[PDB]
Amino acid sequence: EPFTQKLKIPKEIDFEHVAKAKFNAQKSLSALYKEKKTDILTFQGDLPNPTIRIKNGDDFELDFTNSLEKPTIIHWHGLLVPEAMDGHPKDAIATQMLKEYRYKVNQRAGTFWYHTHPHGRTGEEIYYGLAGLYIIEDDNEKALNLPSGEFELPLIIQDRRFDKEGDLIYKETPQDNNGVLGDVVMVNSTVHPYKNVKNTKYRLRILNGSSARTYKLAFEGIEDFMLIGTDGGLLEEPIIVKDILIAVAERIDIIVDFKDKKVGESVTLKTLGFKEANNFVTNPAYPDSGAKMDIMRFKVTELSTQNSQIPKKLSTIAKMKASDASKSRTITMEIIEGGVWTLNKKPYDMHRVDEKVKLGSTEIWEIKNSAHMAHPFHMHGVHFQVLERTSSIDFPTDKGWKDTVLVMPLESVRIIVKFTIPGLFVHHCHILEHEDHSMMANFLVE
Ligand SMILES: [Cu+2]
Ligand SMILES: [Cu+2]
Ligand SMILES: [Cu+2]
Ligand SMILES: [Cu+2]
Repeated sequence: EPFTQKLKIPKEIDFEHVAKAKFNAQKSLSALYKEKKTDILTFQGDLPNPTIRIKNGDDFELDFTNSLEKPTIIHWHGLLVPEAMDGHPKDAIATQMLKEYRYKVNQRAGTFWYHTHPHGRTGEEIYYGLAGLYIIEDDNEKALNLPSGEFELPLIIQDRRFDKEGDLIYKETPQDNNGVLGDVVMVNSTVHPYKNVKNTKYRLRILNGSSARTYKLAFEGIEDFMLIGTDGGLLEEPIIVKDILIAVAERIDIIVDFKDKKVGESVTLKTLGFKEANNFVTNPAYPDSGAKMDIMRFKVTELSTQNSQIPKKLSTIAKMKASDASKSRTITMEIIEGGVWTLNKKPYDMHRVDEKVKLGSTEIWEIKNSAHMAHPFHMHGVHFQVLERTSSIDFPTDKGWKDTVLVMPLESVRIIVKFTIPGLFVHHCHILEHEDHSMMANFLVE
């Protein structure tokens, strides 16, 4: 039943209305598909999990309780917080324990998210539900007067596999240790959804929260859309694009325009495929990285007089220079034998320091990849800029602040990063199955 069900909109935990929130990671049931209540994991009882929303400079406070069978912890993905609140895998809290998160937001507006991060089990916990979105606001962005209220939409894209009953299926074959691809696409935990829209501008806040699938998103119905932000918030100026690549854990802030749409018409969000991301052979039962897949439909149901007008200066981004760095280092992304995914040919030791870095310095990290697969590389505790790629695929998201960057097979991506927060952090591929099977490491800011 294509585009039968209405898109679910997450409740907001807005830190202008909430001083301290409560999350409790617990077993739940929802009918994601086939009217089958399937076992899921939630933070406050249902899916989608709530969108946190906070101004820069406000105090974030959240009491997290773990009612789950095994230890876990929440990582606030893209946030610049003290290591003790970052949700390092070594800080997982046991069943029936409490962690009190407290930090002062101190970073520019942008589109972030949050998920649990237990060592070896992150792919599973996110697959069964423990993720949501986090939005930081600031005065710059507010003064832009971008489409807001009913015209800003969170979109969490996750591909899934369901059985005949309607229950969820995670890993099935050995090839799935290389990444779980799915044949059903959910947005905001809704299978094949539809959104009733007006024929004006909509700001879409897009997170790829899948296990593995890299999406090449296009809208069949409109001619253009506008890239205005990445992981780290607004670009300097909009970029007109016809399609857009987004890997796991990456975030995009686009503007779409329905002004030429007649009532009764539709625009369909879909992925055009990206066969180049994967040179292994995926589980045959499920479509591969090149698959064309419909994702959701926006139904144009009402005419609108809204004239908002997207500014041409969005923000300023000081473009860091290669000479500003005082050290270069190389991270190799390979598969070593036994099918263990690694960085620098080492499996993750939770207790070992793989890179030691001076607090307040600027470094060039060169990320070199092997032939087998594209990898989304993420670092905690930092935002970085993309100095350069060697492959030729056009990545307009390079033009913005980033925390996760897609590294193509045999590509070298060379990023530049200033370390502002001390402590032990992790860097890793964010393909969840690879991270779970050891593609992870620690760096120490000192
Ligand atoms: Cu993450
Ligand atoms: Cu992270
Ligand atoms: Cu990977
Ligand atoms: Cu992480």
